Amino acid sequence: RFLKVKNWETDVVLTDTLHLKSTLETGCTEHICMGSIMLPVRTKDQLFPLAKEFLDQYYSSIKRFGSKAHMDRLEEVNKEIESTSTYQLKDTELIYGAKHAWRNASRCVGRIQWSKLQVFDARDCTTAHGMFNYICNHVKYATNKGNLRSAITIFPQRTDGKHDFRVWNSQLIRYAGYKQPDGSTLGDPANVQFTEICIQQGWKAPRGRFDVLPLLLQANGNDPELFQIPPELVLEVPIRHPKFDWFKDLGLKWYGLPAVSNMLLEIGGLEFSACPFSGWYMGTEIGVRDYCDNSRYNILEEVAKKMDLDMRKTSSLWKDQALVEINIAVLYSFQSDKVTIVDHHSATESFIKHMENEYRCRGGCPADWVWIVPPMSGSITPVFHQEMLNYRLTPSFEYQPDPWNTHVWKG
Amino acid sequence: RFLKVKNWETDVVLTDTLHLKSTLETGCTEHICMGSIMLPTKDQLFPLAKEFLDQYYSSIKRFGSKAHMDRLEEVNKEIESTSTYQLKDTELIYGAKHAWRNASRCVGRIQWSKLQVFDARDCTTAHGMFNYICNHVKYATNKGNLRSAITIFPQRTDGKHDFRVWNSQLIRYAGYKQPDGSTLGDPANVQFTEICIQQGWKAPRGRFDVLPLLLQANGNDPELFQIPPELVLEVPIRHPKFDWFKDLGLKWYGLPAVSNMLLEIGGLEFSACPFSGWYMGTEIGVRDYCDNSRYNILEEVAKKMDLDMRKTSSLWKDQALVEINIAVLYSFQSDKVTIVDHHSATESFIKHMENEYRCRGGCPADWVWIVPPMSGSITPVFHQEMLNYRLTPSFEYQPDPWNTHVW
Ligand code: HEM
Ligand code: HEM
Ligand SMILES: C[C@H](O)[C@H](O)[C@H]1CNc2nc(N)[nH]c(=O)c2N1
Ligand SMILES: C[C@H](O)[C@H](O)[C@H]1CNc2nc(N)[nH]c(=O)c2N1
Ligand SMILES: N=C(CS)NCCC[C@H](N)C(=O)O
Ligand SMILES: N=C(CS)NCCC[C@H](N)C(=O)O
Ligand SMILES: [Zn+2]
Repeated sequence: RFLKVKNWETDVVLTDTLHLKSTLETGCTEHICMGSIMLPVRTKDQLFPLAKEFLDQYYSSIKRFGSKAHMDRLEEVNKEIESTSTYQLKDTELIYGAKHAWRNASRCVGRIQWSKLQVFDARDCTTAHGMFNYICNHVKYATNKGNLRSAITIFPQRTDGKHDFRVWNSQLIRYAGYKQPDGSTLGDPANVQFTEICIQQGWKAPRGRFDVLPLLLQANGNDPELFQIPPELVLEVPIRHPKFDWFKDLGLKWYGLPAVSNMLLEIGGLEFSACPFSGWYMGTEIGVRDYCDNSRYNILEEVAKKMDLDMRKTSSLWKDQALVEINIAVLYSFQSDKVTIVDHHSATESFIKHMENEYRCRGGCPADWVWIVPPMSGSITPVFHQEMLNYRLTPSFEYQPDPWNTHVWKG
Repeated sequence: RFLKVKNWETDVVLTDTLHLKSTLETGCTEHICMGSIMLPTKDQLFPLAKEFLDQYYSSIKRFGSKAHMDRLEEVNKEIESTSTYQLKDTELIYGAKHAWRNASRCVGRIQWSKLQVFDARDCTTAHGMFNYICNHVKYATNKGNLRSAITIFPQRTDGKHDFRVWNSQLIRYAGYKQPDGSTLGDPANVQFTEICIQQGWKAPRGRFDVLPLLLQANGNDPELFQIPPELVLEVPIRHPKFDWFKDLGLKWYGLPAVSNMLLEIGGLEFSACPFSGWYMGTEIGVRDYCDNSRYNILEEVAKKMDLDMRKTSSLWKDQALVEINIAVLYSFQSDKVTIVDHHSATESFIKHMENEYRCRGGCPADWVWIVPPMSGSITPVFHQEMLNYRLTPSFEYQPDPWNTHVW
């Protein structure tokens, strides 16, 4: 069976067969669509099939399907599974794996870059200090003095579920949130709970509005440890506006390197619970969501006040006007300091190209419209008009519970 | 599989039990989400009728009553004997309000119970249809103080006798493709405009020509009729700050009146059922004016504002968009024509979702359609999980009549 998606701006119709390789489930049924729901030990049993399936794809990717090298590999993984109960990926398979997990990530608008990933193999890592060292090299390699390069660092895979590697931070760089006694929040409200744990673990909090959090690192199932990223490795950008000179006086900055650190990377049925990855920012991530979500820094009011907008009625669109200026300011500051960033028009246009290409060359491209459409000016971007099919392919990046919820304290 | 939805801005969690009544299919499976796809006999009729009457009598608290059973009895006899049946007026009104109640794509549903239903099931000709339509237009428009309405033409019988309004909305502007390849007027209506022209209409060929009504009774060939201009309330678009704005020469109409949908009630099909409410500002100011395939006025606006159009990262498109939308809202408000902004409408919808969860055990909602086409994440609906499913009575899409009509 073959499925059509139409783009309603251009009439371009595309044909999807790739969804026929979907194994995992969407969370939807014939009777209910869950397309907008945020989140809808493994033994020998399921393991060889999952391995075989990955290796067939891998050997196909390299035009060696059914080759002796292919057959021997299946044989050896099989024997390793029955004997040791798990198996090790070769370097080539890991790189390919990490690349496909990105390629298959339906909520990522940046996928046109998928094949250029820099994969850092941290599977020889044994301790949290070793983790801190790997992560430092990742931040420095990816930051690259403002000319950002995609990277991922892969820590040892899960074994029995009791020896997990985890990065307890949700991103490698993020600001502290602090709940004040009067009920207000200082810094980023999104990181209040994580901040508290850091504080409890012994972190001395400067208690400002932009304090870079310490790394909280767990190796081998052991209690996690704190480390401070060398500030010289943390590239930040002060926010100003090309016309509003009072904008700088708001005191805003952001970090240049977005580095998701809490997802799980599954390759050939193997689980990499610590696999921090990084690319670079689309401007709206910062200017719309980080700055203007009511539950984040929420600057709309103060920006609007300074613009002397009519704030007495929503239908003045004061909120929308401030939002544009803040996003102009974010992109301008980044470009000025020569730090990599992409605006939402450029990114979404690239995405449509990537997506058409992927349909032609691959048979499709799983895409989550809810997440792909940008959080401002949605319909003036070409993705708004693009029908998408969403489905789950492996290799993949999955959510996992926050470790402070499941971890067993050595104490 | 009683389901939770969470608002991520507020942490309000709501339990959905209403979805366990869903009947029709979504288009999705366990293996594929199709949430962003635009369009994903006697034996059949009685269960359909039963399911509807059961809800009706439940709604007025005479579930299981003699009057309930008697009605079921009666309708059943009438199907057996006549192969269809007729809705009581009360059932028709309930059915229409509920079809709007169930429309998972409509953000305006807080208003659902206030619908004015005009029963046109005694209509027999296109002239009669024109008369009904003008009365609807005039009633709904109400000199700018708009009022919700639907007008319901006779139901399908054998599919060879359908009533249809061929227009997609009662009131829309014409589209003409030019000698130089461009388009004057509304490009979305280029083809309908052709059918009107190749049906007799004399196009003024301007940028904002109100299209004629093309109306079809009892399966006959449809007929043209001009809406009395004095019943078409239009708004000249000016900006409260940019005096040059009015020289753009933009106007829009006050009455949004979708006319190409199919209303199903208790298994009966009403293939002509035009309904109207009033505009959320973005519909005109974002989609109608700025979509690339519609009036596409972004460059000309940004130019008059002297914006840096050299690079997309100046957000000139975005800047222009805010201003256009301020001008739409301002114009309608100045001329006292009902209009709602996207902030105010989405806040209402959240409140309505609240009400429905509490009073009905859920509210079907299609996030893809409910989040406005500008400033999505600064409206509360962006942060709101929604469960989408199909309840009946419903409004359904249907093919365009020209593909179907046997002349
Ligand atoms: C190179 C520049 C990149 C851009 C501009 C980009 C863009 C984005 C954006 C805008 C999102 C939505 C994030 C949000 O709203 O919170 C996202 C999600 C995602 N991206 Fe990327 N991305 C990039 C690189 C990467 C890389 C290197 C990976 C992995 C190797 C990745 C995997 C993902 C995943 C798994 C998600 C889903 C996140 C979630 O479910 O919370 N992306 N991407
Ligand atoms: C009272 C003011 C109303 C507002 C503000 C409103 C708002 C909207 C909006 C913004 C949409 C999406 C439209 C688009 O983007 O093309 C919509 C769709 C819809 N509304 Fe309403 N609505 C209102 C009244 C009504 C009424 C009176 C009915 C029917 C009785 C109705 C039924 C629908 C349906 C079926 C859709 C989806 C139509 C489609 O798929 O094209 N609404 N509504
Ligand atoms: C409830 C809803 O699904 C949730 O707000 C999603 C919507 N789309 C998104 N899109 C992106 N890119 N990032 C997000 O956090 C979200 N949040
Ligand atoms: C491809 C996609 O489904 C299509 O653009 C949709 C998206 N959301 C929408 N939302 C509304 N309110 N109206 C629309 O026409 C659309 N179009
Ligand atoms: N572009 C990327 C690499 S996937 N970022 C991902 C998440 C960053 C988050 N939205 C933030 O705004 O900090
Ligand atoms: N608000 C309504 C009544 S449901 N309109 C809906 C369809 C009109 C279309 N979006 C337009 O912008 O003309
Ligand atoms: Zn779905």
